[PDB]
Parts: sequence; structure tokens; C-alpha cells
Amino acid sequence: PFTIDSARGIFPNTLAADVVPATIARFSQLNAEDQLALIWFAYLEMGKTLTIAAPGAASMQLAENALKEIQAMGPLQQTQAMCDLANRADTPLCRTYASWSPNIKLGFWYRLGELMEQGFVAPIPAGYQLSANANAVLATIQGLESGQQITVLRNAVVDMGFRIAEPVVPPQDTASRTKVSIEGVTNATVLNYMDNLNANDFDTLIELFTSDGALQPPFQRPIVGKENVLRFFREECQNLKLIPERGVTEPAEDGFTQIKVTGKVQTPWFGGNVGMNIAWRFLLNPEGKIFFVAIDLLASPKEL
Ligand SMILES: CC1=C(/C=C/C(C)=C/C=C/C(C)=C/C=C/C=C(C)/C=C/C=C(C)/C=C/C2=C(C)C(=O)CCC2(C)C)C(C)(C)C[C@H](O)C1
Repeated sequence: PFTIDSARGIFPNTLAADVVPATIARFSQLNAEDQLALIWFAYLEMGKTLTIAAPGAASMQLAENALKEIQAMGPLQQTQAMCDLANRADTPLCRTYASWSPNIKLGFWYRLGELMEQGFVAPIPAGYQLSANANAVLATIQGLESGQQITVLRNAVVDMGFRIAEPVVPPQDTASRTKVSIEGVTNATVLNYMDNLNANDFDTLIELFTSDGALQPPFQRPIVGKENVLRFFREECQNLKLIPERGVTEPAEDGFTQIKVTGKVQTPWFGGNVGMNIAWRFLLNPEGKIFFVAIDLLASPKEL
């Protein structure tokens, strides 16, 4: 009776920060140069209090040829290439960009941001004024908590263009692994999920899932089956820090158990400087395997 798509409804009182997809949808309506200017503005102002971590060396190497090609272009053509990405135009650059994992896309724009600051890539025109709709989108972004701001910016970047990923880091040494503690939750599957993800131990992590089980990242559709979920762990889930705090455990239909945990997560892009408020919603089968886990970005503290 449980389907993945029906399991999406467990713990319906959980208020997700759906202002994030709402804002992305508004952003996606904008003129391309407005999109690019808006992120430049948001990025400049955010950088006054938050520092982005440098892209990894492997990621920089993978994006290097594309970056070099843009830098060699004349200023008008550099701007056109960036507009192509924002417009999701079909071009060789846009197809290369689309083959990249999120971290490589993010590191590509990190470097273009440095080069625009230095004047070596064509900057946003001086004195540029955003459109009416764009100004309102930027205002909305600047009113969000930092965890929601960086999620808007990430999703905007990942949406550009029209599989290349970083190498997979070896799992953390067993002796140096730390274990989480969750108020009210001693469920071994949940604790093993948190601890193995915190150790980048994706091969152990995936064995917690049913063959047909699914993982639903914030504001995304469920990723279904062990092959696809493992691919997602390896491409996108390295070096996270999960800090679960508290939870609740309840029976579900057919001998299943449903568990909701709240806490914080840190991305390696910002470390301890941005703590995202997160809920995990687990649906476990009678053997304790993960049939479904959703990860939600919460609308505020006071969803924790
Ligand atoms: C795009 C662009 C520019 C550059 C923009 C840049 C450099 C933006 C960079 C933004 C970054 C680095 C954002 C990073 C965001 C990271 C986030 C939101 C990570 C969140 C991860 C989470 C919530 C992980 C949760 C997970 C948990 C807890 C699990 O249990 C399972 C795995 C999963 C991943 C779901 C500039 C150059 C500034 C201007 C130009 O005109 C346009």
C-alpha cells in the first residue's frame, strides 16, 4: 500500500520553507541580464558577512577549460556567454555546464565572480538598475534567513545551462568518527544514517535502504532506488555536517515506523557560518530499512 509518492505526505504539519522554490520561480521569469545582475548584487552584499569556501582543486581542474575559453573572449562575448547560461540556451558551453555536478557549476561561478571583481571578465554594467520584478526578487532574497538565501542562490546556479563530478573522498577513518545523539531517538537505522553520512561512508549508508527506497532532497522529487540514491550521495553529499537534535517515533501502516528528526546541517561551502534548519522524515519498513526519507529545509526556527 505504501508508494514512494504517497510516503511524501508523512508528518504533514512540517512547514517547509517553500518561499525558496517560490523565489526561484520568480527569479526564473527575469530577463537574463537581470538574473545575472541580481545574483551579482546579492553576492556582493552577502559577502560582507559570509565568506564562501574556495572550490576544491579537482573541481577547479574540471572547469578550467571552460573558464579559459570565456576569459579569452572579448567583453561583449563574455557577457553573451553568461547570458547563454542564464537563458539555458543550447550552446557547447551550456551543454558542458549541464554535464557538471552542482559543486563544479558553483565553483565555475565562484571563479567568474573573482574575475569580474578584478575586471578580467566583463562585469555587470556600471550603474545597472534592476527591473521592477527583479528588484522585488532581490528584496525577497535579502529578507530571508541565510540558510534560505544560499539555497536560492545554489538552485539558481544549478538551473543554468542546457556526468562530470568531483572524485569521491575516502570514508572517514573509523577510529576518528563521532556519533550523533538525538533526543528521543535511539533507532539504529536513523543513527547509522546520520553517522555514515557524516563519515562520507556512502557504501555503508546505501545498505540502509530498501531496493526500491527513495531519498527526497529539499524541494526536489524523490530519487528512487539504490543505484540513483548512491549516485546522488557520491556526486552531491560529500563533506556535510549533520547535527540532528531531537525527534519523534510513531507507528505507520503495515508494521512500518515513521520518525521525524529536526536539527541543523552545514554545507562545506560555508561551514559553521550557515546552519540550515532541517527536518528528516523517515519511513522504515518492519526490518528497519529505509523505504523513504525526505530532507526538508524548514520555514524558520520554530519549525525545529
Ligand atoms: C551565478 C553568478 C555569480 C556567482 C554565484 C555563486 C558563486 C554562488 C554560490 C553559491 C553557493 C556556494 C551556494 C551553496 C549552497 C549550498 C547548500 C544550500 C547546501 C545544502 C545542502 C543540504 C541542505 C544537504 C542536505 C542533505 C541531508 C541533510 C541529508 O540527510 C541527505 C543529503 C542531503 C544533500 C539532502 C556571480 C559571479 C556572483 C554573478 C554572476 O552574474 C552570476
